[PDB]
Amino acid sequence: ALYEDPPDQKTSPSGKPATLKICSWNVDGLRAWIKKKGLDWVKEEAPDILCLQETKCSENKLPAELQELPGLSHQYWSAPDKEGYSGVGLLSRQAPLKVSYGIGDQEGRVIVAEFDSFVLVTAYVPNAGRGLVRLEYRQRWDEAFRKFLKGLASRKPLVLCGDLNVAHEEIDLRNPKGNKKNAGFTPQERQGFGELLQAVPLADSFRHLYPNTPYAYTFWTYMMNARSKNVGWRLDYFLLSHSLLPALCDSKIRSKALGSDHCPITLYLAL
DNA sequence: GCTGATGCGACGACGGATCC
DNA sequence: GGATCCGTCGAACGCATCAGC
Repeated sequence: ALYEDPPDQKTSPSGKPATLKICSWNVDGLRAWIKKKGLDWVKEEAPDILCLQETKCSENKLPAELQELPGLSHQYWSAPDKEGYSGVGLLSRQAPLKVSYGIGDQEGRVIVAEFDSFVLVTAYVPNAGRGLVRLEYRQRWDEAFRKFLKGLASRKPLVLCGDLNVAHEEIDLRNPKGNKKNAGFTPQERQGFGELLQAVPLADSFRHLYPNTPYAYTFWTYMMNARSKNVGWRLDYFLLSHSLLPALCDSKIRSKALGSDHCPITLYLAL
């Protein structure tokens, strides 16, 4: 069945107005994404902060359009050995207080940015691989990432966004039965997600607001016209510290924005 | 400099078995 | 014998390198 994201809820359940708009997007090739008008969609969304994953592009090769974003002028980029794979980016209206890269362990998968009242982490979580060939590495990465997140020295609440490369529960993908042995829906990856929520701790912004809504995905394989059929997976998330839930206005899935095999997601917080 | 081949990374459609 | 379950296989993309000119 197709899906239509509900209207933007820009007021917290208590009645306060959203003051921060964050957008996260696995662009699957930043230069390709830019040629497919991805940046015109970003300008329409007008977020305060924009996080990109799988840019596959070192900094010296960022297209000039990225220098013409006056509302997103503080930009931090991180790329891996394997040029052309992985790579993440964080663009912000306001300068962060602090920026770092990695999870303490140059893989180009994580950017950490401390703002006035919260710490933002954007992540491109390693894929378990076709045939699960890198599933054990993923499991080790999950555990190191949890530890890193828990151990963040700031007593500030946490927002974690990006492509976490797992559909947490059967409601998070179209074909759960035939994918329980595929990357992104193994019992090992699902358990790692549950442990991330438990240990840090974190809530899944979208599922907390829409706990029973099926067919909401953020990824569709390019092949077999899966997107047109909405055969997809929910792989991209905003996860929030418990204390941030009263500030949570909405968590969106921008199903119609093209340019990649993932669609943008967007968080509204009242801070 | 530019093109196209090739390599590499990132599952839904389908065919067959089992079950009541 | 429709529903389900299971394992097998080809395929849309982006980016790097390489060969050729």
